[PDB]
Amino acid sequence: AAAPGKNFDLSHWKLQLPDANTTEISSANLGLGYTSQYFYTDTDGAMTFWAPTTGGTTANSSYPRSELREMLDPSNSKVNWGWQGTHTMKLSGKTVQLPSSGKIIVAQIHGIMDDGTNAPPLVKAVFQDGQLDMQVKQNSDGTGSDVHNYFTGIKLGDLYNMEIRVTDGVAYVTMNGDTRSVDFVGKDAGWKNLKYYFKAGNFVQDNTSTGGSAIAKLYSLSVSHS
Ligand SMILES: O=C(O)[C@@H]1O[C@@H](O[C@H]2[C@H](O)[C@H](O)[C@H](O)O[C@H]2C(=O)O)[C@@H](O)[C@@H](O)[C@@H]1O
Repeated sequence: AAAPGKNFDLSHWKLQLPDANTTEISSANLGLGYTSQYFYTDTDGAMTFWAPTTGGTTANSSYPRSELREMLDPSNSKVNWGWQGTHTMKLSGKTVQLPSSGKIIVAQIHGIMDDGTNAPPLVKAVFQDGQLDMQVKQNSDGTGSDVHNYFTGIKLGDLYNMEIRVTDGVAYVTMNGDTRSVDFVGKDAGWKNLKYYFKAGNFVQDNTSTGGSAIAKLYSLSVSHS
């Protein structure tokens, strides 16, 4: 019954919560065994993220989350990685319960300005009962639309194996050994002006009062920069 920080390497993740005040838990406190209604180890050992649709939201989102936010430097969220080189997150997990909207985001690459100011998400792994859509943003200024990458057949409760990789300004998005790519720096050179961090957890795409809540699980989670 050990807390997730004992089962996963959370030394370079902080946790963002869907409580009224959108509390954050540090890497160190995750390692010490932080657990709550929003974040816990289930009977199957999974790191489990729960968030209600009525939860608190961050300053630039309509939606609540129980979600890890990568910290290259666990003591400074303004230290983030760039477009050049290779940057890889791998995970395995499942979504157990959806809100009324039937949509959550279970993994991301998020952009950020050099000064820590918000920038657009780059990759969003959107889960629905029957499909994961690994969406890649076109433009670094947040305008335009997203490039969709549909992986159909993935159901509620099914185990997915996922990888999101950036190598030299190209995003490679993988679900169960099936990989698609989007050259994001090639769509917009402006992406070279931004930095990036991974996210993984449960970002609930429903903020309605009667929308219920969602549960997402992870069985493995690793990040590498090379
Ligand atoms: O809505 C936003 O601005 C959020 O930005 C990111 O989280 C940042 C936010 O300021 C949050 O309250 C806390 O201070 O962490 C910040 C960070 O880690 O950069 C982003 O991860 C997401 O929560 C949302 O887009």
